[PDB]
Amino acid sequence: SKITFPKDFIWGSATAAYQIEGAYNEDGKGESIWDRFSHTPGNIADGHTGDVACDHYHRYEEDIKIMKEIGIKSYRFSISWPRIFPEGTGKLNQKGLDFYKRLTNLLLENGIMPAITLYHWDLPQKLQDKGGWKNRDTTDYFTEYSEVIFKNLGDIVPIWFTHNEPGVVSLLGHFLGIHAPGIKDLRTSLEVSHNLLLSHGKAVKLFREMNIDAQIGIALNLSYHYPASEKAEDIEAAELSFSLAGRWYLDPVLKGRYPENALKLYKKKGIELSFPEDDLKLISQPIDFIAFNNYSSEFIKYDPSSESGFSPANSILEKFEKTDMGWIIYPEGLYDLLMLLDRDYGKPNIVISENGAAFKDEIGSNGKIEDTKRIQYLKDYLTQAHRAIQDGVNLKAYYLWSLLDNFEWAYGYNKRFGIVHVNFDTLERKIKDSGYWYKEVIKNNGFLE
Amino acid sequence: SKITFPKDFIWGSATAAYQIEGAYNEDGKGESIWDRFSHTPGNIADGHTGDVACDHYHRYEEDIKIMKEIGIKSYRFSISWPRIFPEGTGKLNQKGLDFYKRLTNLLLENGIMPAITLYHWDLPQKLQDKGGWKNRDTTDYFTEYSEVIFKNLGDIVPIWFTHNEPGVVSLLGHFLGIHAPGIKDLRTSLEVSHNLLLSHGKAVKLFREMNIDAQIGIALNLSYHYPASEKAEDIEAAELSFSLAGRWYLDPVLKGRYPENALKLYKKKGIELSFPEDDLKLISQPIDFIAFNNYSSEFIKYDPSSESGFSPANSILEKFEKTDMGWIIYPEGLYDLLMLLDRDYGKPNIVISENGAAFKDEIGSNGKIEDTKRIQYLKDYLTQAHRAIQDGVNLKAYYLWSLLDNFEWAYGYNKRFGIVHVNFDTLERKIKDSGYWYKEVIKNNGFLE
Amino acid sequence: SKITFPKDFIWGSATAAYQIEGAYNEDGKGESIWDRFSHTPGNIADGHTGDVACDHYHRYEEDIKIMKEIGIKSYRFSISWPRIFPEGTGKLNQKGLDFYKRLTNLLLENGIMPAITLYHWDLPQKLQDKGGWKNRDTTDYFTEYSEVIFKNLGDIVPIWFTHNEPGVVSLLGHFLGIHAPGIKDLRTSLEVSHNLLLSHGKAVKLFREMNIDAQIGIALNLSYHYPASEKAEDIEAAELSFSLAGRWYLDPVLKGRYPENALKLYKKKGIELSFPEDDLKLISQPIDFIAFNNYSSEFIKYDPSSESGFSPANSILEKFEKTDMGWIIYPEGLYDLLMLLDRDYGKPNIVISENGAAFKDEIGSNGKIEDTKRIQYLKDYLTQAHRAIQDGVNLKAYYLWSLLDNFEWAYGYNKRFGIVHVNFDTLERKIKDSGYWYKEVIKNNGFLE
Repeated sequence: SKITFPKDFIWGSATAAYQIEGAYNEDGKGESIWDRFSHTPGNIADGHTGDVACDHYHRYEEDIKIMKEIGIKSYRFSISWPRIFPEGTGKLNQKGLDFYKRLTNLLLENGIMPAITLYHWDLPQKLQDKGGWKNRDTTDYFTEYSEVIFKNLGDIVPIWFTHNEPGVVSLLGHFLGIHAPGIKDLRTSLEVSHNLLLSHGKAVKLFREMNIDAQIGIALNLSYHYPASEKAEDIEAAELSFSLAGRWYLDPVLKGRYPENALKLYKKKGIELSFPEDDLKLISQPIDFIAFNNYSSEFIKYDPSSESGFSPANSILEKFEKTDMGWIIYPEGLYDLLMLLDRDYGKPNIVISENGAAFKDEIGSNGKIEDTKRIQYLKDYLTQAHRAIQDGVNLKAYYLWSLLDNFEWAYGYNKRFGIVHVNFDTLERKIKDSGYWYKEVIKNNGFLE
Repeated sequence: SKITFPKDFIWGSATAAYQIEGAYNEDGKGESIWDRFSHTPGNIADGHTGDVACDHYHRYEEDIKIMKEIGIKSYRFSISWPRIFPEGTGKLNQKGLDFYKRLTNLLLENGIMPAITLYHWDLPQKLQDKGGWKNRDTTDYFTEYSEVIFKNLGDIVPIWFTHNEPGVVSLLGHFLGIHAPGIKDLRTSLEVSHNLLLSHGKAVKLFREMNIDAQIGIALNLSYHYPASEKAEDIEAAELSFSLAGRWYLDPVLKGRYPENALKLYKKKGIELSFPEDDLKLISQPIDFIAFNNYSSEFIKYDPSSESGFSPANSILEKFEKTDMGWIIYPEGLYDLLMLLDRDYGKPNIVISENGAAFKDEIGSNGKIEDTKRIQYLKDYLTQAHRAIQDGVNLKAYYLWSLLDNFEWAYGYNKRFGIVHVNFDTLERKIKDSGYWYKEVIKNNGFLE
Repeated sequence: SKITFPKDFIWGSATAAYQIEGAYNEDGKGESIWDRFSHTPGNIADGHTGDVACDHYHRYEEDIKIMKEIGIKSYRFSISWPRIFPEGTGKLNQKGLDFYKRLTNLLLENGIMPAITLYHWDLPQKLQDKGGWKNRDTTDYFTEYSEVIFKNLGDIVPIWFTHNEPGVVSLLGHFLGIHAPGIKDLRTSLEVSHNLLLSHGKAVKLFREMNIDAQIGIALNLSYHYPASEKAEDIEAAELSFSLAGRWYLDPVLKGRYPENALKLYKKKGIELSFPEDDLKLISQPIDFIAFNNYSSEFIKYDPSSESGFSPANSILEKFEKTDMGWIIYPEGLYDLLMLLDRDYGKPNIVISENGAAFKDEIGSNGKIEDTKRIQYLKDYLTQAHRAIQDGVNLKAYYLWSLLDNFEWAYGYNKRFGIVHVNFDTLERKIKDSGYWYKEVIKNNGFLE
């Protein structure tokens, strides 16, 4: 059975700014919460940092030439706020604008259609010294930086993302404090979640005021949450998860409300707080698509142990092949999700801002990366992507995470999601066999599963 | 159920220069490694040689008249390098050119399509004195002789083969040393395999630089390698075999890379070689088809005893009828191979440079060979050839090995692949019944399945 | 469908002086470069010469009686410079003048229209001792001889040709050295090409200073150069071939410029030569018509191996019937050329100085030469001649090469383009069937093709 995707279907690959760019203190770039977090012992694996990374800042001409060689139809990347405003607000750094202006114009002049993320986690460290995303002011400053990007790059860039995975930023960065800025307080973690969504709402409102001829959305971290058993306690436990996890950012943006079952679990721990009703009509602001990042699926059971009244199902999960991250492989999890976004939220336009997988890569005696397990992973998940489009989903785009091997945050460089291998000593690219596979999949517009 | 091949399908028969020509020291031909290897006790069966053979050099008119009487659409032959350059390089022997010029023009005039091989194992003995294929300089000499052939002939010959079975040359000739030039060292055997493939690359690059309106490829020794059992050690033992054997030459030509699983086996015996990266892009040089030479199939099991890590599954192979070479008959092993070349390597144009079988032939009291087994072998393998075309395979040509009975190398004249019987005392031709069969098969363009 | 040429259409046949006249040292005739070149071993086939040839010098009465028997309306012939000036310049040989004066008057009196060529290769050997056409002084001496011919024969001869095929003279005579005077140097070969065209100019300029009541032109060797494939490299290769060949003479004479794409090729080998600007205005001197000599057509492919950048497409040429010369038969390849001259040079008056073919002629048991193939060749090329006139071409004349069998330069007498057979032992004329055919074609003014 040979699969073929819609003829208008856009194939793309994705990266982030901090994860590839490097040049962490060059051309008047201000310090980011990640520059700061990375420089401190106990935060990044093996004391790795971004500082250099793939050095995409300097070697972008080489990277485009590879992007075109594979012939992606869209490159999704992130703009460094701290290159644009080193102090978050005030003095414009024209050097930083000119980089991204140039980069975009090299994409448009090659085959490639730009896709800009506006915040991929690199908040200027200055605004973090005045509270960061806890300080509501930051939500205005985000809009100021958004404004400058739209004036320059507004209508020549077709697809826009406001945020990347605000679910992680709040959870990992502001409660568990294993991501930047390293804060560990539950109340703060919820105040940020809001402040992030609000900032999305302000950017979309400003996007419309300026009337940019392009499409804007938001890139959310999203998995499916299956119950351990088909039983009343386990079906409910799973609904409550998803609601703490993804729905906490899906329902405000698409339904203008926060999930009730989750809000009830906050208040049962002695926390409420009055969201101004007007904010969530600013969040809900109509958007041209929902984007999301998927990799794996969660299997939740009921658990009166754990302060959330639920836990992972350990050994249902210990029946799947696992990626190098320890995340299960389950391709049909992507279908069900796409159907869950379709059914709930009113058959929206869907984009995949990120899908991919991290396996232990080697350069063999033949000087090549034969990553059959990444290719296997890919085609498996892309068969369930297609299967959803056939059963009626409006999935317009797929972006493969990631184009280059990059800085995987608290895991350092120890994990590779790249098609295109990168040696972090020499900065030499070696397109992976998953790369060459993807090239053909774009060209044929599909593959025989 | 009656089978018919595509209307553009080219039926042919094959021979080699040293195996049929004779005249081993006439009209200024230089000595070859095979001349040299034949003249030494212990190397050939019964102290046979290729001094005279079928004496095609003098009796080529007779053979053409026979070729046309059967009505082959293409005659695949080889050019003796030592007739063109007795010293390998330098002084052109015009007598040798004129022979092959004359031959080709008698083919074109008799409505038979020429198909030349440029190297069919007869390396000038002088270049073997300066190392042979181990000395990289040979690869440049091979391009000089290739240049002279293309400048003459060239346009007027549609099908070109750079090499014949460089898998055998390097394995049998340079490691097991049972073929010429009778060398026995593993390291050399791999340095020759590379130097051969390089020389193919350099001939295709020069073939394009001269812009010859004709199609070039390489004739590789290929079988299918089936596992003994559907078990993880046996499947993997059979995938190592194909790499060391056929895939060692397929992958560098069509994928620009050496097989890993093989390269790992060679480093596990303390042998690594840094193939210059620019050689592999020269070897990978696009070609118009892939040609191969099949007879049988292999059935490999896992074997820690054999320092290879595998061995033949004799238990299984002793269930088939076997040719006069102890090689199994298995017709469906040709199909699965054609599908394997189709599946991998991207549905290329496929040619069969050689297929056939060696059975014991007698001339009966009726003065006729009646080799029903050869005919039964032929039609059994051709039914699978046809099956593959119907299931989508781009198999453009079939070349029957061999037109004449000839010098089967280390076996001497003791093995007959003919379709035309040759008495090596008198040099009389008697067309076999396999011959007469083939005549009809070409006329009808098929036979009953 | 019966084809009929314009009522004013002048049917003719052509010969050259050295090829038919003989009497190579009679009545004070100076030695020519062809006398000289012919007397040296290795130059002419079988050691032939033009010492005797057809012996037209004595037997012209017989030849005119034949010309009128067939009833040609014009006879194109050449004047031997050495018969007029044995030493190129100085002392007039009145005997030579009186021959041609007598000849022309016997043609006018037998109702045949003269057509004189002034140089058909027989440069006095004395001028070849002072450098020949490489010495620019020759271009002045040519004008002296041109002056004496015009004084005597000016008015009474309607059609004048300054030169025959300067293309061949320079290329074959002065670069390849297989024609007289046998020189082999590229630089010299171009210096002569210019000097030849200059002399043509000087002769027209003098022809107009005296206002001779007759039409002058130049006879150029011209084929059509088709590209091997409708591809950018092969179209461009063909344009460069025609440029080196014919266009090198067409453009100077009709456009007052040398072809650029050719001149570039010469400078890329490190050869530029400063043509004085005034010479090219003198060359361009308006002319009444352009005459050319066609037999075959070329099929050129792209070839970086040939330092020219192209080569013959043998793969294509080996699909045509070939003359006894080896040249292809391709009738339409006249049509296309007549259109090319018509398009690219401002619909000029066009003559055909020469067309015809060489096939192996026998005198049968009936004492007749039934050369059906030459008659086929003729009527095939004349149908396309007609076709072009219908589609608007100003083709005024057709001259059949050749009236007699004659001395075909380096080929000797081994090639017969006659419509009158000549036994070169006895000098007996036997009008060929092609001769009898032409006679009816002149009468009917056409034929049912």
